[PDB]
Amino acid sequence: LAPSVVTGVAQSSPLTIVTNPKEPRQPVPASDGADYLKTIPGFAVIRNGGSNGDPVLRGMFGSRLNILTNGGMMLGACPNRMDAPTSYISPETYDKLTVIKGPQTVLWGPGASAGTILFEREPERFGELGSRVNASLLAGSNGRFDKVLDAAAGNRLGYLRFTGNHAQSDDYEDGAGNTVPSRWKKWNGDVAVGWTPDEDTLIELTAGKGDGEARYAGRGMDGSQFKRESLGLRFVKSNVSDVLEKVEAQVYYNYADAIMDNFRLRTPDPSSMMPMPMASQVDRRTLGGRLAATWRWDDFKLVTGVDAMRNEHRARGSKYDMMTDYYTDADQFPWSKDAVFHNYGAFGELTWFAAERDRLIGGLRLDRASVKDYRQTLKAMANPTANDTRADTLPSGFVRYEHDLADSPTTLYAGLGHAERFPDYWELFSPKRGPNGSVNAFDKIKPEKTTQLDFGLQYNGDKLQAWASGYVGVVQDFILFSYREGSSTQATNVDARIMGGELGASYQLTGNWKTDASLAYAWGKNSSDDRALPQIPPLEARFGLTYEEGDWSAGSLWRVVAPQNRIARDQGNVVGKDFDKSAGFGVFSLNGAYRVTRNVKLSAGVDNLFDKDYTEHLNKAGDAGFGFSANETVPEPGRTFWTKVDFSF
Ligand SMILES: [Ag+]
Ligand SMILES: [Ag+]
Ligand SMILES: [Ag+]
Repeated sequence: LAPSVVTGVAQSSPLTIVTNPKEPRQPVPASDGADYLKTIPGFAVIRNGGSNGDPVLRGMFGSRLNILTNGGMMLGACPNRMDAPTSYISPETYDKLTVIKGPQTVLWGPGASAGTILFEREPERFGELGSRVNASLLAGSNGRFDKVLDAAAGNRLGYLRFTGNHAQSDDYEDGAGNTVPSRWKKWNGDVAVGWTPDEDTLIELTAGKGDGEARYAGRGMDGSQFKRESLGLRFVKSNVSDVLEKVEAQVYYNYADAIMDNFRLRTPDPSSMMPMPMASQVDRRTLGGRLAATWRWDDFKLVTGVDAMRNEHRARGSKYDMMTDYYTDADQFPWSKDAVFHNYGAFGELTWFAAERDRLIGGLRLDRASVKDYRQTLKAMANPTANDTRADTLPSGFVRYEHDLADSPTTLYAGLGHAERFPDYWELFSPKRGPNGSVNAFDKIKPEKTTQLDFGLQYNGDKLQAWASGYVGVVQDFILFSYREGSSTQATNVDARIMGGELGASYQLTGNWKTDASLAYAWGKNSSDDRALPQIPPLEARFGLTYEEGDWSAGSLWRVVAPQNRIARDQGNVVGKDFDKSAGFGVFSLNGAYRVTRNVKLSAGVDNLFDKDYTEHLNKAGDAGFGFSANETVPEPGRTFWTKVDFSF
């Protein structure tokens, strides 16, 4: 009882955060997966415009994070990651978002250096014949309007479930009265049919579509289409044997189909190097499965399984004859395939419940990765590695020990983990140069190998609930983009050390008054060049205060961010580079929520009450074609008002 808005999420069990994405969140998320991570300490976000941020976890970017949707993986097709994996995820339409920090699981795919992230839906539990609806409407500054409907009907034997949404916002303004190019629009409709013959069985087919557009204050091109499309089939059988607790089988298909241009939103910058109307279409076809058995007997729990994943990428672009001024749009030429990846793996995880206060946990997986370059030419010139292939075999695993204190309600844990990761599409194809003496990046960029120590504690008290997690680790053959002036990238392997932590606490002062706080630090050194790693988000703290009283509640929130002076100029990732140290800043916010009926909640909020003008260290450099000076990064929104209503029947 007693509703409120989510300003931070605490680490509830060791290494693991779990939150329900359907709750409101204090700086309102732009209906995008990265934004539902801001409220989890350790996550920072590279802003591209109004939405579609690239999420960074403990300084770690890109495929270093496994983002899953119903156990399945979905990748975008932009060579500059305009349509990052989270670009396609509306959390509101899911039922559970869960994060495991570190390389401390092997059940959910390969090369999870930084952490894995699992957006899930749960299958309906229908006894009688019956229905449930639940839905939300939101309304904010700058045209921000969102609709979300999730409904289902069924009985003991089966169910049908529709979930969908539509969301949009106009260009927002920063704290200096500047309209930031940041229009965006999204929608999504997925259905799920489920068959449950007995309670020990469940089969479930699911399909869905989504589209979206989004203007990008970074970039220099905009996203006029981000088509997504998904199939899925999952099998779950409980209590086969007395030791065979459950079997899981799961297949997934995920197609992405993006269109970027410089004329469907914005006008071609006449002084740029794209003064001509231009577009480029791109798509990514991902197919994959997973099969896993959970054995429980005596004091142990073994979870063996295998998984596989294939994915394919193609592109095609417009042409402009500038003496007819004729424009042949990119849908007239044929798709050129340029890359196919494969991966198969096997994994197990064993947990020993020694005594009732000690847990030992171990896991390994073996992954066989491979990739073939299909580019017959380059940007035209010859591609010296056309139709070439490569592969590798990448063992990864971990151990974690967790002890429960005798008296206080405290858990301690320490864990050691190794994770190897094959280069992703962007590390291999998107850079214009490889390492020195290499022909291109594809030929020589080495798989990245991470070894890291995690530890921390949980205090699950009465009035005081605290947690902390730290990490120290090294990174062999870290993959690192280096920028030279058009402007050109080079990908290299370097060695790195990393160190950091997160901690937080929430104290229930009196029966009405609650306060909480959080701290997030990351740190990275490039050992190869003796210098700092780029794109590391500075130290930040969050303070919350909350009054609750029966049916209603009111909140305040302080975000305070230190400056980042550890930077590597003209180095970074496929998306962005460092150039200047960042300023610190404070942002303050208010919120309230009210339970009208058993079925209708209300909430509202002011974000950035004092209309602070600020930008974040990780945000992209703004485009010269809009009013952006050299290297000036895209600013965060100024003051924004939002109200939101939540139904459930
Ligand atoms: Ag693009
Ligand atoms: Ag051009
Ligand atoms: Ag362009």
